[PDB]
Amino acid sequence: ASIFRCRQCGQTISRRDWLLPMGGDHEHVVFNPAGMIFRVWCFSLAQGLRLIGAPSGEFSWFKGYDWTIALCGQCGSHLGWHYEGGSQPQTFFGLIKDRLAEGPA
Ligand SMILES: Nc1cccc(SC[C@H]2CCC(=O)NC2=O)c1
Ligand SMILES: [Zn+2]
Repeated sequence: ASIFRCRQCGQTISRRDWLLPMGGDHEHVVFNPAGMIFRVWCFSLAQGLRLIGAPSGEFSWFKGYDWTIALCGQCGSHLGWHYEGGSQPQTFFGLIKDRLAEGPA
C-alpha cells in the first residue's frame, strides 16, 4: 500500500510518500457550495491527471490558493483539484480519497 491509482481505470496518480500535512493534517473534510462532502487528501505531487480551465480563488478551501479541476488523464474521472498561487508550498493537489485505490508499487 504505497501507490495511489484512479479507482475507475488504474491510472498511476500519486504515492503515500507524497502525502502533505497542510495545516498539520494530510486529510481535510470539506463541503462545496452544492453541499457535497469530500474527504480530501493533500499531496505535494501527482501525475496522470488533466487540469481543466483557468485557476479560480472562488470558494477555495485553502486560504491563498486558487484551484483547477483535476481529472484522471486516462478516463476523465474527477479526482480532485490542483492548488496554486499560495506560499509554502506554492502548489499542491487535493485528491478525493474514495476516488483513489491504494496498493503496491
Ligand atoms: N457553485 C459551485 C458548485 C460546485 C462547486 C463549486 S467550487 C468547488 C470546490 C473547488 C475546490 C475548492 O477549494 N472549493 C470548492 O468549493 C461551486
Ligand atoms: Zn481514471
